[PDB]
Amino acid sequence: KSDVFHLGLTKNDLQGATLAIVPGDPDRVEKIAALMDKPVKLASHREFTTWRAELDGKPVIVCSTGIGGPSTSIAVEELAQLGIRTFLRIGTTGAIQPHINVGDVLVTTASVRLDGASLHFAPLEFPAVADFECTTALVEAAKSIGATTHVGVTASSDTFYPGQERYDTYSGRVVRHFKGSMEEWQAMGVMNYEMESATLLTMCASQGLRAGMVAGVIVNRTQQEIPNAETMKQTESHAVKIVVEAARRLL
Amino acid sequence: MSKSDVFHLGLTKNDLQGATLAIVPGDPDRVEKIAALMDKPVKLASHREFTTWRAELDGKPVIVCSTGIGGPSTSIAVEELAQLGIRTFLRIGTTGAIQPHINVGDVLVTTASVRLDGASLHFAPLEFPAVADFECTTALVEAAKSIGATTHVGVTASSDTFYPGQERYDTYSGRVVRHFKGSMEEWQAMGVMNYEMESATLLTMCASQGLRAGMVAGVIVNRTQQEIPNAETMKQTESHAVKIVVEAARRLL
Amino acid sequence: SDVFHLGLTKNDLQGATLAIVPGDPDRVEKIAALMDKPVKLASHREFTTWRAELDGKPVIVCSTGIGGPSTSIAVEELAQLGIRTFLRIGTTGAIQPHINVGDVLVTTASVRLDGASLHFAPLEFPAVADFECTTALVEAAKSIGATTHVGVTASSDTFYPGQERYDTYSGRVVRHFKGSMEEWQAMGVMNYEMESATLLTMCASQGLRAGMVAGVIVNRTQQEIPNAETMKQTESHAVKIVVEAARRLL
Amino acid sequence: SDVFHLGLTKNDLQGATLAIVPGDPDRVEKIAALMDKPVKLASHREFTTWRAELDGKPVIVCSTGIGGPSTSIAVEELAQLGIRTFLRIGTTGAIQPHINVGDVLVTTASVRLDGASLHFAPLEFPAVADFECTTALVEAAKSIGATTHVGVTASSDTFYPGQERYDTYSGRVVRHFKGSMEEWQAMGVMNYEMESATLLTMCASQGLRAGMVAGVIVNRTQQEIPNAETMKQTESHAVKIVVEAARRLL
Amino acid sequence: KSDVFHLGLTKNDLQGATLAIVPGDPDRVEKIAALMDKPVKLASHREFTTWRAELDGKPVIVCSTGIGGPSTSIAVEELAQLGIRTFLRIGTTGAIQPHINVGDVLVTTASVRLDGASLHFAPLEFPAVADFECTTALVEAAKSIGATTHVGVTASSDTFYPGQERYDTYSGRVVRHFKGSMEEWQAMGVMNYEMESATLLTMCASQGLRAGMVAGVIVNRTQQEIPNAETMKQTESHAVKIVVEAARRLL
Amino acid sequence: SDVFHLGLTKNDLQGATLAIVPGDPDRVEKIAALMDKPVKLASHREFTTWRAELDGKPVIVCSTGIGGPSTSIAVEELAQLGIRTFLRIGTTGAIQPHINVGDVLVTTASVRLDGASLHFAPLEFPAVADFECTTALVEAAKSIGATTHVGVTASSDTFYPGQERYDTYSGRVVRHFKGSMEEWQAMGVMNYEMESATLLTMCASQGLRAGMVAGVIVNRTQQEIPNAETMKQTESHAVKIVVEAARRLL
Ligand SMILES: O=c1[nH]c(=O)n(COCCO)cc1[Se]c1ccccc1
Ligand SMILES: O=c1[nH]c(=O)n(COCCO)cc1[Se]c1ccccc1
Ligand SMILES: O=c1[nH]c(=O)n(COCCO)cc1[Se]c1ccccc1
Ligand SMILES: O=c1[nH]c(=O)n(COCCO)cc1[Se]c1ccccc1
Ligand SMILES: O=c1[nH]c(=O)n(COCCO)cc1[Se]c1ccccc1
Ligand SMILES: O=c1[nH]c(=O)n(COCCO)cc1[Se]c1ccccc1
Ligand SMILES: [K+]
Ligand SMILES: [K+]
Ligand SMILES: [K+]
Repeated sequence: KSDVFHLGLTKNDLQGATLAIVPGDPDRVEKIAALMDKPVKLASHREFTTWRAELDGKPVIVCSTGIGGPSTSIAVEELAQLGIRTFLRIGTTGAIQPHINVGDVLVTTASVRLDGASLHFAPLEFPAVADFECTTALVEAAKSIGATTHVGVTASSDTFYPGQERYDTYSGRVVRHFKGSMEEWQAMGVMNYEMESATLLTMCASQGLRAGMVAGVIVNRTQQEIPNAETMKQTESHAVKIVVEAARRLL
Repeated sequence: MSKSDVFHLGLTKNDLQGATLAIVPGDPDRVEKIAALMDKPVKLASHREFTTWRAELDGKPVIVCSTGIGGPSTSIAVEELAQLGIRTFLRIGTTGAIQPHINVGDVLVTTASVRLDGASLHFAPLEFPAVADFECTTALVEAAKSIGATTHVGVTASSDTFYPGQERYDTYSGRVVRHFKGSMEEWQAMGVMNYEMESATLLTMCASQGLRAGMVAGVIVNRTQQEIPNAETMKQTESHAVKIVVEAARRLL
Repeated sequence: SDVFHLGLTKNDLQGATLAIVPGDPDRVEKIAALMDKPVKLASHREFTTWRAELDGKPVIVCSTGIGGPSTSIAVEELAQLGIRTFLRIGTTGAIQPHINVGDVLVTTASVRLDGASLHFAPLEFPAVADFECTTALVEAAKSIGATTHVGVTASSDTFYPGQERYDTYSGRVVRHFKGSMEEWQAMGVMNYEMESATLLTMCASQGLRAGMVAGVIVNRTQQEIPNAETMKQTESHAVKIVVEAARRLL
Repeated sequence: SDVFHLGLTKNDLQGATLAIVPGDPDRVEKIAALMDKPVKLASHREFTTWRAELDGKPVIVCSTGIGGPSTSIAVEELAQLGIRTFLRIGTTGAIQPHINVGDVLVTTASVRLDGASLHFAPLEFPAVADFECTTALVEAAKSIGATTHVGVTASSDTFYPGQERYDTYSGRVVRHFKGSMEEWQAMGVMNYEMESATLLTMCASQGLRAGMVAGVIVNRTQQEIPNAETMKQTESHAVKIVVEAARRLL
Repeated sequence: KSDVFHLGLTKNDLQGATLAIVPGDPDRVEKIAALMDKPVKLASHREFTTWRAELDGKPVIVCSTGIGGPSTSIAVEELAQLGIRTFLRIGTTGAIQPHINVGDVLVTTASVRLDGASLHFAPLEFPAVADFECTTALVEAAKSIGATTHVGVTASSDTFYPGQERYDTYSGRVVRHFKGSMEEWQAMGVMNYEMESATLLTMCASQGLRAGMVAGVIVNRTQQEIPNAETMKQTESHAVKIVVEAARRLL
Repeated sequence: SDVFHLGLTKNDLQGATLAIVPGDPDRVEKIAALMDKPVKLASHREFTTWRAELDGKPVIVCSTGIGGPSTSIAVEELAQLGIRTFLRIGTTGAIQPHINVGDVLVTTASVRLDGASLHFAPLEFPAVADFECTTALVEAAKSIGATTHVGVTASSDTFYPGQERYDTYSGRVVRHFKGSMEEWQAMGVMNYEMESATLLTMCASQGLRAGMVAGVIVNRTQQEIPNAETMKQTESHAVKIVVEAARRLL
């Protein structure tokens, strides 16, 4: 009942699909699938929940990666084994630039590699760059729904707290390497923090797979720390609409 | 009073009822299994890869919370549990052994980990040892002897990937980056017992923040003998390891 | 002069914000001549500067010389003078078997095998091209009808060992670069050149727009010696693409 | 002589598998005098070796000297002669306020601020002590009755800048080690010494058992100059522990 | 027409020359060659201008490298292919020590490797050290003409601005790695900044080629930043005389 | 005692600014006997110090022990006492086929395969010897008539794996040092030793003058086990050079 080690899927479950939308959150999988025609649940194992749906009369996979590069690396690899060639990540994000507001959508051209898993596919000098066609389709899709969009570099961290220079922690300390890091990234024009893009973009770009990255701004780190409960859902829906519309252009 | 005191786990400090020890499996589906071994098991929360149950061990509240696969999610789980008052962490996992003398069904207690991860660096520079707490290690080894098991104590390679970082070539690309080509043979020669995916992060982040951490895993595959685990030995080995981690939790209360 | 090396003042640029930046100083006149009202401005060391006009708007052409260090000087001083958009036109050796001599390559991002990029951002920062610039080049290549490949470029501080050439005085390559071409090939890296890592890193980390295009004059998997006819044809072919892309970014 | 430096043969050991390894060559005679039948074997360079008997079994005491390089020579050459267990006895400077002068510290693993450890295993490999050896040292400390702390040790390749001492000739510390003592302090690192990182890495990566114990003769958060009496008392206190631990490991 | 890819020279052009003076400025080539016997233009391609001359009856090459290790590495390699075994660099420099004045001559024993190209010949732990016979000849030549000489370590940077900790720039920022780096080098006894020596000295010392390095101080970083034009040419003339005199001793 | 380890006062030195620093503590008497008025000062741990007179001027001889760590302690504490010039005399294993046993090697700079040098300057800083010291050593070698080679030395933090010795307990060499000897050989590195990188880095970055001279007792390309008598005469040859060089520097 499975051709892969973790996902619990066969090549036949995919029905010829070559594109997958890959959110971090397993609870978001159904929401993205519901936007497309005839969505069905295929599998749920660990943090990997998979749905299949129809878009413009063509099968599309939605599969969760979980938080971080390691589980992303498993999901992407096993989906690649199953036949997926195009990967579109839909994420949540904390912006670090003052001109970016909550509700804005960010398209990532390339990522700052603050992760470990990217190194298991390519040395640090290799750019965690997004596929040009995927990035184009995400930019086009953002205009299609009519959102406020920023395009640029993302800092992709193996941690939510110290690697994003959060001090509201148990220890209250940040290791020397990351002390003052946010200010450095800010000055370099880095838009935001998330936790999967570096791994995803590196492993795909170094293995002949197409990858795109899009995220909804939940919090801006220069104005607030605790997100709003209602705005969180609206921003998520906005970006989910874009990732589906982008997939339409890449079929 | 409350609904959630942390960003991800969906738990309040009040939910924990004074608990200071947590058992941290990778698989969210393993949480109920561990909690079923103790008294009064109750489901607290399920969000993302983080499933949390509360149980009673010798009259003392204990938490079971899944980390998910890998350092990044593990770092969120551990930090947010520490915010809620957890001081002791015991990881129970699955693992592939790389030494010929270690058989499937054996139990491995980790003294310290080879840091093939990225998250550990976010707490301490690479030179800092990813070392388990001595009292936690003692308890796990003592628990393994108590219920009876084939035990090996030593070093674990903790990788940020399942595939290339553990030198698996049966993949889509069929290639392994230069840095990891020939790496398994090197760890083997250095006496490293096994591969898993969370210990380097867990052990580094706890040892560098005044928290106690222990690491135990049941070997379900030996890399010199096979690649695919048996879907029965898997269940028995997990049951074996789950019994050991609860018994080690008893000694640390 | 307003700057240390270029021998240019702010007035010389006449409000220009876009520069085409070849490596070869002899290419500067060739690029300028394709545009309206081409005028020489200055020549000091490897930095030759011309000013021209594209659709009524002033544009700068300025040579960087070979390598990140002189590129970093040229880009920094042009930025000081008001340039915000940088389009590099270069020559390259392809390392993929499917890429032909005469093909044009558009760089999305570069493998940083250089030193100068590190003086602007740590290695983990991507040497990524600006999205608008890359789009302009891809559209400009599609307009003239060239065979175009889009992807990653290996940018080396060295022509020989860093590109794993063994036809050298020593005949040796340092451990770090031994087998490196094979690695890049497997990773889908299209080609080797010598300036893009520095240019892309320094621009992306300072709020400057940069694009990178190159004509293939050699494929490393078939032959090493470039033909003394295709070289001029490929250069002029890629020069037309960069000028047309500049038209879209004004 | 079967070895390059120590000046010992396989027969000189008489089947010994355990060795106590102090840094100070003047401490070898002190440790061996506490065991039955002490015999001087060889003294070459900084390596002094004494043979003793513990519970009717031959035990070796051999000085490593200060630092990883000679520790690597000593351990390797003793291993060639049949030694499978290494117990290090040293002095240390504590960096935690709750640890006092006179206290005994058992090292679980070490921060690798050394070079020699890299010659055996890459930095990511933990400089971790053998679990059985650590157990014995902790149990031996409880046996004699002493205030014991168990945890991490910073093992520096230098006495001054690597341990962030500013009372030096230059009065400066290199950028890399600036503010490093506070970093280790916040990370719960107990102390500074100069041999454990090399010893623990080279043993754990070669199937050899290694244990590490030290007496606190200075506390870095209060006073720099140690007392010329309490030093000897602490040294003699720690020696009793390492001999008692050696009994449990034979 | 050419035996090499860039320089535009054949072996015959060199006429058996084994020594080359290598300035950074292509315009310095004729000026250096004019101080010797029978000066002749050989080639000019890109930043590489080559002249041939005679010194005590022996053919000597003068060839420009351009700014930085990359073009230096090309020139030196191709000169080596054509038969050059001894390389003497004469350049300009900015001193970072208060006791070194404008107009002073500096002879480099070894260089701090703040470049990329040196790594393409030897790992960072390999010393960017000058040849003993070349260093001796330069020190002896400087004392022979009567100049204020300083011998020691040079910081060799792939960048003129941030890597030499200049803040008078478009961004006005310096990356963390190089923040406070000048003060570190100053305290370590480093004399000066230039842009080619690390590459030249590393590539020669690891390939069995002799290399020496000499430079004229035109700016002191602890004092003024704007150099005098008349003083610049005079300082260049002083250093050019020393390097030709040093070449005499090495033939 | 004004120092922590050496057990020496500023008055014990009698205003000496130069010190010859061997690795072996038994060689300290040998060098001191070559000069006028040999007097023993102190012997603690691996550090033995002897005072002598050269040309009517006081000169110190102090053992560093094997490796960077104790070398850094010795050199720092001697600098505190007033020593500004450090001349190292050691033994070495040559890795070039043209260098024979009995030859003398003067080190211009060292490959930094140590850890202690990093505690004074980052890896990019060259472990370079002082020009005057190097000049004095070369001139002294020609004065007494010895077969001399001048160049780069590999300075390792270990005797075995870092010098790619496979005749060990494990018989393995870590990936980093696998094939490393061949690399150094192609790069023209003359030899292996264990102190120069630390000595040359810590001195060149602190304003202290340092020189390095060594006697070839083995060549790695031919055989491993050296002759006994040849080892003694090579030591005496090198010691004669370092004393003659010290005469020029005072
Ligand atoms: O600041 C952030 N950093 C991130 O890495 N991120 C991506 O999702 C990571 C797991 O929530 C999302 C945000 Se936004 C946020 C702020 C506070 C609480 C939850 C999410
Ligand atoms: O080889 C391993 N490496 C690991 O890192 N590991 C830990 O669990 C990671 C998620 O399955 C578990 C094993 Se065992 C095994 C082999 C093949 C398929 C599943 C599990
Ligand atoms: O293989 C190459 N690598 C490059 O870095 N490159 C860019 O121009 C660098 C200066 O010629 C150009 C080529 Se193509 C070539 C092959 C042989 C001779 C000259 C150019
Ligand atoms: O602070 C220390 N750091 C160490 O590395 N250490 C171990 O012994 C190394 C040789 O003295 C011992 C001490 Se304690 C001490 C303080 C002052 C003088 C000698 C020892
Ligand atoms: O500070 C310096 N750093 C250098 O690397 N340098 C060498 O020439 C590099 C190209 O100008 C020369 C100087 Se001096 C100087 C100061 C200001 C403007 C031009 C030259
Ligand atoms: O190969 C060598 N490597 C070295 O680092 N070296 C310097 O002395 C180190 C301590 O003996 C000396 C030699 Se030569 C020698 C060969 C065999 C046994 C002793 C010395
Ligand atoms: K995860
Ligand atoms: K020593
Ligand atoms: K150049």
